[PDB]
Amino acid sequence: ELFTNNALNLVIIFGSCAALILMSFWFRRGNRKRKGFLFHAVQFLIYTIIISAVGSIINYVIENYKLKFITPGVIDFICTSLI
Amino acid sequence: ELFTNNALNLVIIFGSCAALILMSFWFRRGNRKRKGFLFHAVQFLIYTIIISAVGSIINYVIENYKLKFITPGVIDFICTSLI
Repeated sequence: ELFTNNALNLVIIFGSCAALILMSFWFRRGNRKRKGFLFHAVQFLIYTIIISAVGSIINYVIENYKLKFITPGVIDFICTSLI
Repeated sequence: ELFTNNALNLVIIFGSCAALILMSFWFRRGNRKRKGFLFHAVQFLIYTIIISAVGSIINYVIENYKLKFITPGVIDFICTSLI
């Protein structure tokens, strides 16, 4: 079910929530009102963890549900191409 | 049947219809009356998705129907050579 898949998804949904919290902290910037380069770099690479995460999430969700929508290896290809 | 193969072909026939819609939008150009380079580039690479798509389609259709017309690996070779 949802709770069983979330028990399988323990190592990814918590990381997605923590990265959304980090993005919300970056909305108030977490510090003085300043913008730079490594600011934008750490603003970038907290997205790639959640996109690899939701790739693993949809791998678990197609193992849970049906396979009417076949070929997921190109889906992990496209999820990394989005990054 | 046709509906069962189309249920197997859900991730490709919708992409073919959407790319034909994008080509029809490019017929009216989707914007002001102008032609360029990236116009012609995106006019190109919406064809390679439907040709790889119909390669997957004929893979499913030879899994559905007979194999009186043997050797399909060279058929995916020729479908990419057309691109």
